[PDB]
Amino acid sequence: RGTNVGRECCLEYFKGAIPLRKLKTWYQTSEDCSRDAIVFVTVQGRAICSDPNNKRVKNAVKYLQSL
Amino acid sequence: RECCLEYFKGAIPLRKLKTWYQTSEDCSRDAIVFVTVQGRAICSDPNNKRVKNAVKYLQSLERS
Repeated sequence: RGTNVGRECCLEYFKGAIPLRKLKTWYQTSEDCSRDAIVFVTVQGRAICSDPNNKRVKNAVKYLQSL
Repeated sequence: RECCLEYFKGAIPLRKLKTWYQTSEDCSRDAIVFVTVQGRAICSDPNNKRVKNAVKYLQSLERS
């Protein structure tokens, strides 16, 4: 509701190859967080903080959206 | 490398929930993170009974 209550922010980005087959969904974190971030959630329930400006991140979002 | 700034307070209707995950590294607060149908995340108290019930709903929805 525009507040920190219940807010998740990405302190730092995951570095490394996005495991494309393991991705289940994604969301974009609050615009009020310091970092702009896309969080991927894997099928096994891992979370991956990612930079929305990155080519490979944008490709992984497009993939998920295509399904 | 994600942080829950503070746990959510209040009810989240089950129909608004899409999925969940839990991280346990420092600053996570070991929070249960609910991803809503509207595409937001609500990080929540893992010891709260309502939070537990929502995760149980989501798990049961998956496996049927």
